[PDB]
Amino acid sequence: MVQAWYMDESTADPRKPHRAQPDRPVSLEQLRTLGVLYWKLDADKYENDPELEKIRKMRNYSWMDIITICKDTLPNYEEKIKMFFEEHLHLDEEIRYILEGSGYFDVRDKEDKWIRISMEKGDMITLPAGIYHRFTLDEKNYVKAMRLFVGEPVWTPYNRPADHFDARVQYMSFLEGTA
Ligand code: NI
Repeated sequence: MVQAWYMDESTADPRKPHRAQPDRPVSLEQLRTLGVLYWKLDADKYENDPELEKIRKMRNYSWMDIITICKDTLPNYEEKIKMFFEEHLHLDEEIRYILEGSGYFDVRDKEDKWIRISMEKGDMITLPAGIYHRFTLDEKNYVKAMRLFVGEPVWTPYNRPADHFDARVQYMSFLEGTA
């Protein structure tokens, strides 16, 4: 079962778990109220998995590639890592399917409090266009992920504040409608 939680008040060491004390876990159901959706898959089968295919056809994820984040192999690693963890939004979905390793996606809740989502091998997530979010490796310092997109990808982050965008306005309108 995928783990999410509200974060403590420490700003040091972003790769540590930062669990609030006492524990305040967050369910998949609460995540859905933020428009964040999740699927569990057999990541060993990612090259040929009818269950992944079902998701891609349903959601129109017509594009994909594979990315590996580790110090030793990713081009421009240090700057990419910094950019990932700056709070930002996109004008499209951010869909990531974890094939090896792990990481944290943090998202803002309806009161703009951080929720940390621990993503591991087999976990697939979509963060809706307009949601403020960030990503960091955890202390294992390694992740291999499939990136998916609705059509040809545009990866551009808009670092908060990015409130003027239509995608942000529509997302805010979506949040009024959920529990
Ligand atoms: Ni992003």
